Amino acid sequence: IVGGTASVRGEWPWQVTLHTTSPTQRHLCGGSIIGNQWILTAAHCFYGVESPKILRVYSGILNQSEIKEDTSFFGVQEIIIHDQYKMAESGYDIALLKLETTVNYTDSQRPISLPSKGDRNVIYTDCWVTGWGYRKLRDKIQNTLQKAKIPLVTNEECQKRYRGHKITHKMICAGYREGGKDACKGDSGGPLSCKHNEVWHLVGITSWGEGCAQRERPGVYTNVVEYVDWILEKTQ
Ligand SMILES: Cc1nc(N)ccc1-c1cnn([C@H](CC2CC2)c2ccc(-c3c(-n4cnnn4)ccc(Cl)c3F)c[n+]2[O-])c1
Repeated sequence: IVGGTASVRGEWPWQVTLHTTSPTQRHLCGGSIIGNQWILTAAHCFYGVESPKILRVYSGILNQSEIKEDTSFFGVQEIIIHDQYKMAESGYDIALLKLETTVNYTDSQRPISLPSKGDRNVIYTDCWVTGWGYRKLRDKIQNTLQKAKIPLVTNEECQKRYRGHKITHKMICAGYREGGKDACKGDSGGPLSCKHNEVWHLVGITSWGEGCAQRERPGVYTNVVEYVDWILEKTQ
């Protein structure tokens, strides 16, 4: 996260850190708890992943330094990538992880609601991007989960900034015209979380952008509302 600040314990209890353990253990991507057995993340995260055997899902984590060899994690029983996914910038950047067993929810590990039926024309004005990613294009993974408030941009404005890509209704853009706050490397797969009527909804999945926090180049997110039917079919 560029231009962000540190979170405190319990603040974003649906945020997970997905680790790979091949060839060594490291944070790979963010994700969001959406059910006792289900995480929603980005398909691009699995580009170099040979199988679900090497993944570990950690929940309830504020600082990466909390994870040690005896820290409990959930195994992944299945990775479900959207069948039309090709590359992040052309869309369909969405995946479900089915866990081996059910998370009992606690104060530190809680679900976020999907965008609700009836809310298709809500204007979200309180949206946040969170993650352990870089603070600038060449940087490092941060220890403490970071947060930044970012405004949504219309698809019309977003397309004018990205005339070499197809910005469709299945994407949502967010960013300031002057730049300065945005996702960056290591935040993909995590949530763009928007609060409406004091309930959090998973509006976007962090996906791609030109640079990080550059002027007139908003971040691009998978528009989760457009995938609700796909999610319900896969989870049932
Ligand atoms: C370096 C590293 N170290 C780790 N230990 C773990 C993971 C990584 C690493 C390197 N790239 N990525 C991902 C893709 C990859 C998982 C498949 C990525 C690509 C793009 C963006 C992005 C940008 N960016 C444009 N230019 N940079 N960022 C701007 C706006 C938005 Cl909205 C964005 F989503 C964010 N991420 O995370 C992760």
